[PDB]
Amino acid sequence: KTHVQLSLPVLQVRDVLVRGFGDSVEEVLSEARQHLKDGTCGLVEVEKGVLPQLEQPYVFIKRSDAAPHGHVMVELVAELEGIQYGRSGETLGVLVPHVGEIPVAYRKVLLRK
Repeated sequence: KTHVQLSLPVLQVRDVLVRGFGDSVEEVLSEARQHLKDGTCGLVEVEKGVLPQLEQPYVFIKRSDAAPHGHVMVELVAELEGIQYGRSGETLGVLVPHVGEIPVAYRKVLLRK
């Protein structure tokens, strides 16, 4: 399927144990997509002081359209030293590995895969 319904655990930035997906734009997008498929991906909501506490390159989920079955359609955009790879809508949050942190909420998304 071109899209997959996912429910992403929303993590507090200070709980996150693995603060990024890797060392290059291509690796982080690769790893983000693998963790999304494997159900091992968390979401951190972006506010003042969040991104400097995580590791670049960043992987964002961004709104790709204006929401089937409660799931916002999203796509992945990476960022490294202020340059984004991808073009999409509003940021819903930054993706990180999930390694058993307790979430505060779930974010229902329809991921363009």
